[PDB]
Amino acid sequence: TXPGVTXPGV
DNA sequence: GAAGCTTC
DNA sequence: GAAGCTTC
Repeated sequence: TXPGVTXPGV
């Protein structure tokens, strides 16, 4: 997830 | 070494 | 079913 906690996605 | 899925 | 990286 995030940054932070890619995206989602990529 | 963990805690955190939504682009197709 | 990848799969893109960070904040702790």
